[PDB]
Amino acid sequence: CTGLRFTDEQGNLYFGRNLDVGQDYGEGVIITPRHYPLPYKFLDNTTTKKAVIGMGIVVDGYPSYFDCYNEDGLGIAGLNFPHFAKFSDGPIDGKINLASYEIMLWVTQNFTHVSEVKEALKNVNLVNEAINSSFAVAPLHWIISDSDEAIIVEVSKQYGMKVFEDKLGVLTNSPDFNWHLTNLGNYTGLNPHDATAQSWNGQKVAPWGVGTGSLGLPGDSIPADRFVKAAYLNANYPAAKGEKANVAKFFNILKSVAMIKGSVVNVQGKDEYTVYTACYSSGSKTYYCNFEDDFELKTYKLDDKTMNSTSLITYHHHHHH
Amino acid sequence: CTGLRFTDEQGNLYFGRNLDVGQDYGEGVIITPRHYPLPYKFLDNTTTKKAVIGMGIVVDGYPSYFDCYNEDGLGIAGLNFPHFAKFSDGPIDGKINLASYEIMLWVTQNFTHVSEVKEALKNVNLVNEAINSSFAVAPLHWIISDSDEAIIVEVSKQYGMKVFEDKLGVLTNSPDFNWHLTNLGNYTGLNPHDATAQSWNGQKVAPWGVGTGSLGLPGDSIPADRFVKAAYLNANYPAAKGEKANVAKFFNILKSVAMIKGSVVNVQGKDEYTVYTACYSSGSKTYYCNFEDDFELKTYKLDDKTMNSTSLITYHH
Amino acid sequence: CTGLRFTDEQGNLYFGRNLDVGQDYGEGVIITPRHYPLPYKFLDNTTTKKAVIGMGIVVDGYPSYFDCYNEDGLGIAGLNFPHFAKFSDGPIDGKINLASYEIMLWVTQNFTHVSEVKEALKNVNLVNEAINSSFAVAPLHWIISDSDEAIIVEVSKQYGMKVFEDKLGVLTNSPDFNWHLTNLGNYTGLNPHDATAQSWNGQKVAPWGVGTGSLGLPGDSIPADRFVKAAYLNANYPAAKGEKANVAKFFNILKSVAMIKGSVVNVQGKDEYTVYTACYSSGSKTYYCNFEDDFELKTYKLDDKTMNSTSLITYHHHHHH
Amino acid sequence: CTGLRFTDEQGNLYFGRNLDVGQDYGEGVIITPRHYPLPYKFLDNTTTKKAVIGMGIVVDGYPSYFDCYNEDGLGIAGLNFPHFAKFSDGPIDGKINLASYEIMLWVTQNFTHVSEVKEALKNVNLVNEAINSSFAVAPLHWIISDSDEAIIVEVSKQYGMKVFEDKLGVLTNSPDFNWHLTNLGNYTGLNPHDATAQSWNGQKVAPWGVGTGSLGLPGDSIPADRFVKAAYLNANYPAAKGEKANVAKFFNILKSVAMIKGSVVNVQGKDEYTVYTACYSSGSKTYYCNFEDDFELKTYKLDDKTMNSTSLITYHHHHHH
Repeated sequence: CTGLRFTDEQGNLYFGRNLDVGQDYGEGVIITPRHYPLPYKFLDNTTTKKAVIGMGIVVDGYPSYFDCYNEDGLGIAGLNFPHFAKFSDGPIDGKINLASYEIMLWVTQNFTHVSEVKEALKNVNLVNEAINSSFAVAPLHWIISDSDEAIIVEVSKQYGMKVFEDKLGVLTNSPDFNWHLTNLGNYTGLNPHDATAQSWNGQKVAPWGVGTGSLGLPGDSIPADRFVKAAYLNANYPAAKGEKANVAKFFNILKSVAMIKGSVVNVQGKDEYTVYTACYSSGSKTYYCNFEDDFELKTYKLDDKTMNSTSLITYHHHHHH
Repeated sequence: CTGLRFTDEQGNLYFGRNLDVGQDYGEGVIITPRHYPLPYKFLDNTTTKKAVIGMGIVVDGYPSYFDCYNEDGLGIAGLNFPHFAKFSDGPIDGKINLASYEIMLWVTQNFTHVSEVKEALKNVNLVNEAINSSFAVAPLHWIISDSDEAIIVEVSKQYGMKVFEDKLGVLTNSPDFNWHLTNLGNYTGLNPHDATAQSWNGQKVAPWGVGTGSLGLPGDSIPADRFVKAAYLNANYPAAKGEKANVAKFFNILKSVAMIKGSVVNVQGKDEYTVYTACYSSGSKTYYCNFEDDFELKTYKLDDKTMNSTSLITYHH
Repeated sequence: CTGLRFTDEQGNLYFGRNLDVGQDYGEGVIITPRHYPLPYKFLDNTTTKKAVIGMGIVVDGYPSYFDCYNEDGLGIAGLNFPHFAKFSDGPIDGKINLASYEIMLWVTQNFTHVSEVKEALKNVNLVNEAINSSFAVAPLHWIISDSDEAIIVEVSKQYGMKVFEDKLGVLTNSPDFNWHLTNLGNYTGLNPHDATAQSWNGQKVAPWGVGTGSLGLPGDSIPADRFVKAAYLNANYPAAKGEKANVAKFFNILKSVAMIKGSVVNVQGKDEYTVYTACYSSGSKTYYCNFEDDFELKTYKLDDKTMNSTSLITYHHHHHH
Repeated sequence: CTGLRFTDEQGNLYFGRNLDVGQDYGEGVIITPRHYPLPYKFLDNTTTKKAVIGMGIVVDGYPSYFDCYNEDGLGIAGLNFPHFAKFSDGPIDGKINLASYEIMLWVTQNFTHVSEVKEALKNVNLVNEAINSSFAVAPLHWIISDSDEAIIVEVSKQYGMKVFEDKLGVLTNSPDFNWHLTNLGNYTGLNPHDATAQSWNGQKVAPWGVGTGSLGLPGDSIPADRFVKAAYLNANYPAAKGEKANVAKFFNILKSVAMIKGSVVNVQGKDEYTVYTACYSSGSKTYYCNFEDDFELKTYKLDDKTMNSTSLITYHHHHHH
């Protein structure tokens, strides 16, 4: 997975992710409206206060999101974090206890600013509890963003719960976020500016085409390598103006770091690849997506009809693997 | 630039390119209909016999294509080939003489199969002659493809005119095609299969996520590096079924190797990037494209109306 | 800097380092004998109880070692750890307080086994105090080894004092040791075994020469990259038999990862390069070394004459930069 | 294999190679004296015009060199060139015909300057014939150097006989020399100067250590990769003064690009590695070498006693594999 966020000069947020998986989930766009039942495994049951859009599955009427965004412009994406994610065996008294899947709606229902999320997370404990006994707990970490800032949330055996500022605007997979941030110092030799003709011991040596300054940028799908490239692209991509250009910029970056079908075969023998790329535009309350086998940009919107539905609105399910 | 071609299991061709440039050409989709006037600098002027679609600019009523495709499913893309491309100073008696820009319509107007093109090229001489005094001659090389095979055409000071089979289905920029083919042998260590946990002197070392077998795959935009990655992705992407899935596969590969705005600044100080990605589907006669600043997939079609137009038709972006 | 240790099948230790620097030190081999004055900033002054050999400089009769090894087979090398090393502003009551430079002789004078060092370090505090006001405090971390095991010692603002088992046998420079260990998982695609001929879409693609399995092994001098390469070479270098073959194996690995003069210019404008490579062989009590401008392998030995000297034995000083 | 040549400011040549192989040869230093029998397959037999030193084997009194250097300062090294090298089926009328193994002594016996070698090579034909029927024909290419210049000689099925100027001072293995020269343009992003602290989307990103400018320099043993690295190191290594410093500079570069034992296993299951590194110093008429299992720098010299011997002079044979 790769998560990405950035804004335009007007404070409009473009935020979303590639989902990179090696099996089917039947994922689809879900709109969760206001006043919808919101049970919790450890907290009091309540109802939704905000409409939410994103991609996920529905289990017994509960929308379990891979990534989702509220009508106020605050979103969250859960990305794979294997060999690292570790949640508590049971709830911890005194904490706000959430089964790990519940963080998606807890963040998007209760807050409009990442600043509020950061403060509340100081007393949150994530529990190794699945939606029901027929599912396994997904090893995930999260990127959360509004138009002002983004944070990363990781819970591990090594470090416990950590919350990091994410000025880079990106996230991938394992290992932990500080490891990846530290890794960027090893790529400071990257330069967008092309090299020029040189003399190596008197032998003329000159570029054959543009791009020579980024020698060493990795193009494989190892999470550390996609992190470096996504951070580098986001750091150097100029500001875009308008909805079309910012959505395009977003898909340009995420499609650059997509995991391409056939290029990764896991130890189980299955293809791992980017099954979808999705972008939420806070300015237009529109969720854009395309899929590995259908490149058409589909759009889904939070509006006065969808936000006030009495039922979940579910769209066509995408199948693969 | 990156050119790409592949077919499905039913013989439908998907063929197109990224255009990676550092200036605006004011390009758009041009449909050249049948019976349109077609001048030649060194041949008898004539008219088009086949309709053609693609991306380019119109210069004094001449459609100058970056890449274009005829109604019979034969196409050609011209990609930058600096420090290498060299064409004749003037026409050479006894040869079919073409100004280099004229190869685009010469190929798409006179042939339906690459086999015919390969034979006719044996007596073609490309000439260093611009469309008019107001334009420079573009240093280009070409990929030409139908549903059966693709060829690469390069004319260089170093090697003269060369025509290669292109089983890999890809082309980028300089150096020459044989140089790139030879480079692939240095990347035989790439493997789509993930690595497994290991012991380094007793220290457990294990992957943190998937993708470990492709360690060393380059992700920068140097032409040699886009060539390796595009070739590797095309070699390992399984067959796709149907128009939607094949167009998506095509765009998945080309967007992976796109040159991203802001990540390349040339020595003249300008950003170089993938301004558009375009795919021609021979089976639907449809040219798909999106642009750096508009990701929506746009479609333009050779149909009985557009193919029989009395005008050039252009669609702007 | 790159530190390296390994043993043969008879328990003989080969341990040493490349010193990679950008300024002159006039360094040379120093034998510190038994019964030599040993002052401490925060402990009772004493005398040496064990003879030590290594490379260093002499400051008012105090031998300050870059790396050193005692007559009982226990050694330590201090390697640069910039942007990370952090020692306490002053001594801490109740701790064994050592100015950071004092760890070299504290370790080699008081112990013969790493197991003892590990236990004693539980109550050690390293202080940011130079040998005198005319010297800066070097930001260092250390590898310590006997014939049974090696440890890494790092003290940082990020993590405080950490002591790691170093099964890999290597150490370089920043960042911290756990970061480098974690980085190795990103290089699991490396394989000593050569690739074979392949078909890419029907195009024959075959190796042009041997070595194809290690595609992606980095050859620059960034510390993370030398760590990966040194760890990989040591992991795959077979056992060697006898003194000459083990010393050669050692120099083969370290010279492979040397920082080559002219290839690195630091931001202060100075060339940084491997000024020397050195190996202590515990089995022969011999320190082997060569230098960037003199490749001859020189030997210096702890014996009954040198170990019982009344004076420091200082061999020729090596000037550079 | 990697070949390297450079000079000091006084016109003294340092020229030699790493021998990287996957089988035993029992190689050793051989001095071929003046007036020694010199048979040719396709030319009249003669005697040696001058003394030569280098590394090789002796076959029925014929010294067959991996690399060799005459007393007048001209040398040649034969390096593996598989999948390319192709010599003629039998001699060709009107040419100076040499079995490919005969070029080593043909060049070093008949010439002092590369300019004269190049002119003579215009009528030379290399023949696919072994020293006797018990040996295969080695698929070699050659680097030839004096103090003024170096050339590469390649005879391939792809290109026929080609002679290239070698300002870079290096040679490795396949593919052909022009391919490698062309490859260097793809590495123009390399810069000895370290990067500086940067801001990636407002996130401070700074080097952890020196060497960041050479991001992307490959460290594996694929021939193209050793060629890039060897060329880059030679291009940037400053001038050295005197015999010791220049010999050290030479060994520093070649040991940096050595093929390390255990890190390359060929498809036949055998280790490929640098069995020796050797350097001829024209100014001292001395051949320096060390070996994978004996790092001592040994010296062998062309002098009044060795150049005038009535018999071939051989030194100890080095076995491996």
